Amino acid sequence: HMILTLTLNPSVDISYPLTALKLDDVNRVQEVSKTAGGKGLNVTRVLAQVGEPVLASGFIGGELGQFIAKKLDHADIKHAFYNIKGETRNCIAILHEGQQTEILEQGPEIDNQEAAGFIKHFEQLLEKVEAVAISGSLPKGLNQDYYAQIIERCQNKGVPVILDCSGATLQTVLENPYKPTVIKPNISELYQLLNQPLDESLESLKQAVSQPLFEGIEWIIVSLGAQGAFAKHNHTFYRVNIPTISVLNPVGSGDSTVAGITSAILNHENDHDLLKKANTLGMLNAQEAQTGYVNLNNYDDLFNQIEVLV
Amino acid sequence: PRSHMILTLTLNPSVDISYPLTALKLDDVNRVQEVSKTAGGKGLNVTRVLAQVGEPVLASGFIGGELGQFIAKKLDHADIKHAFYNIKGETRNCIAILHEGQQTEILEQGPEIDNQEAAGFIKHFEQLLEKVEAVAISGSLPKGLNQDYYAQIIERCQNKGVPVILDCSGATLQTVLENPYKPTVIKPNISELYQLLNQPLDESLESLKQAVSQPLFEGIEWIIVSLGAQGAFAKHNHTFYRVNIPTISVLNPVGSGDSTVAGITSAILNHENDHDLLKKANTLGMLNAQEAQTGYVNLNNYDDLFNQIEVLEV
Ligand SMILES: Nc1ncnc2c1ncn2[C@@H]1O[C@H](COP(=O)(O)OP(=O)(O)O)[C@@H](O)[C@H]1O
Repeated sequence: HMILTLTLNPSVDISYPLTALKLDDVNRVQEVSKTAGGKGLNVTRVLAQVGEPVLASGFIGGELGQFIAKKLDHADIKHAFYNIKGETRNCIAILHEGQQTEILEQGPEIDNQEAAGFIKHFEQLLEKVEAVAISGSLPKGLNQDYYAQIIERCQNKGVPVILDCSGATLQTVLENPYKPTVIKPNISELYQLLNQPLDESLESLKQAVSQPLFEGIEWIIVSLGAQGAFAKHNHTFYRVNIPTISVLNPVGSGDSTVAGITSAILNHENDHDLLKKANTLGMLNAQEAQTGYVNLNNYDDLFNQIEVLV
Repeated sequence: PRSHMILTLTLNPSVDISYPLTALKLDDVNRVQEVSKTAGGKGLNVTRVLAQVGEPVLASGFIGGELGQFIAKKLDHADIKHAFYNIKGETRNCIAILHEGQQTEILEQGPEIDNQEAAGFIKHFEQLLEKVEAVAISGSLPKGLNQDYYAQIIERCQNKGVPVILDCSGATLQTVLENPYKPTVIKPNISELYQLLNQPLDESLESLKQAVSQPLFEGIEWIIVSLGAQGAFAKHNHTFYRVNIPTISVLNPVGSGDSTVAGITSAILNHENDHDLLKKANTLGMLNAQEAQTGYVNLNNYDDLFNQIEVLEV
């Protein structure tokens, strides 16, 4: 009874809230938040906050790999990373006057031995857990079919997969025969996959998620950010209506949403409860300055204002 | 060998991350492939230049955490000897975004040094003093240190007859200047020189002479004032020098202060005469400004620049 989170390209994420960003000048900051991040470790930390059994895996290397291990050790978060010869990356987010300016490093190249070695390691971890949450970019050096390989292994074992990626990486999965249990493209990402103009009408959205691309995927949950979410569970369509709140920092909120989904999947919660938990954790995060952080003293209050109807 | 060696001090080093972007897209995601992460801090630039010119050098200061380990690893790879005092706090990052001709920097305040660490480094420093003949001190004090910390360090050097080359600015500099234990060399540039005095920038020889001889700068053997492209103006004891310099093509002048410090410290260590010291200092500053890298020097061009510089007693 446990969740496996997979972060093949984890990151030491650094957040810089500035009063104003001065280009071509010096910007001074005091205390700064440096977290075990990349999408998958944001998921991990939120699942740990809620209290569910979670084990983090993926690739780490170098001094920044030790920094991530350390941050997890301090919160009592279990991990079984595969150690690589390369170096774990940084990513930066500059928060300034309403703007959110991010710089994402490519990350380390994984070699043939590490890539094959990790698959074997993953097979052992799969034995254990009852759900896998896969987040983010495939790191450089892995073959394009790497996630399809992982999901095939999950399917062979009957372990549901929540898949949080986008663009080419998700496209590759959707075209392969081994399907994740849940996918989560926002409206912008959804129509990008279709090579089609973005349209927020209801009939255009049902048409969008029923398109051949998403065949055999049980849950398709479409992030509409502050406007809420639109979701399909098998043949049933939902509109998730959410309240207005005061957003401090929205980064990592898609990941907080993944934490909620995966928690509901593990515990076999009903359609309404899954969708509410998901959007609730996504909201809590956007209200915290820290990314991948949730104030559970406010969970009940928000959850109660969410309406799931379409 | 078993004391002919320079000690550099970097009390607040950084792991500097450099992001060269095509453009920086604000309020959007920017992907970078070629990130460069280096062991940074003014004192480490000094150390690196000294290593290039081939002077015996040891680096010290404070380091901590995984980022402190990164710094030591970088210096090990470069074969630069170091004896940092280890702290519990974590060494900071600094960010440089290079985009569309711009250099946008984010500078972290960094760790706080506790009382035990502050006292520990001082004891450590007293031991290092036994095997060096010059100390180059660069940069501001980290958080948590008494404002008197550089004066404490300079007192220890004075007690051993070890000359100090001091490269800091503003209130950090002024605190040293107001204390009785003096550095051997300071190098405020012409704008800093008059701000320190609370005067307007008067670039006349008579004003320079007067400014440099104010009681704020009493007891300091060498005051070397950079005038940017025009060269330098200096006082040694009671003698004044003008250093005139060739016009050259500038790539990147960042780190040129650090290079001239390396030059000054090398010259002090070797007891070079006044002309040779000022020419070495300014040449290294010039060689760095010719380079895209920061704190980097092409010694193949050294002889050619050096021979052009004129030093005039004025
Ligand atoms: N500004 C906001 N106001 C209210 N809720 C938000 C806001 N931003 C995110 N959320 C919550 O988080 C969920 C995921 O948001 P999303 O924009 O996909 O995350 P990200 O910003 O990481 O892409 C949303 O469904 C919503 O419930």
